Amino acid sequence: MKQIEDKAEEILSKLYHIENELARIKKLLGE
Amino acid sequence: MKQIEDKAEEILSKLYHIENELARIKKLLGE
Amino acid sequence: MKQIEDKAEEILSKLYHIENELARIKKLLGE
Amino acid sequence: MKQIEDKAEEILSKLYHIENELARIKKLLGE
Ligand SMILES: [Cl-]
Ligand SMILES: [Cl-]
Repeated sequence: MKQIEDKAEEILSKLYHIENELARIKKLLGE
Repeated sequence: MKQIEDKAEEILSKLYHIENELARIKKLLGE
Repeated sequence: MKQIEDKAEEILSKLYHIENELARIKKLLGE
Repeated sequence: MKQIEDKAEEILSKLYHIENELARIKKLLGE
């Protein structure tokens, strides 16, 4: 459970990374 | 635990957003 | 909990979708 | 529950794979 929250956090932190990599690809293609 | 269900919701919702990003990308590539 | 498993399943099913959309973009760019 | 922790692991691992896809993409775009 405290380990669950650690894994939740890693999961969110990967999910913002991915959002953000994707946002930068969309920006580039749209240039 | 509904804290854990809460987190799963928050997860999916991020994944929905990610899928919208990729729908924009795919259009910009004419898919 | 049975609802947790439902949300897990949706989460996996979005994650394979995303993997797969991404695999098809990589294929296209690499052509 | 370690079934739930198990699932979270399986989640992250998919997200790692997704990040590898996007590293290939980004290179193909010369980022
Ligand atoms: Cl939901
Ligand atoms: Cl892990």
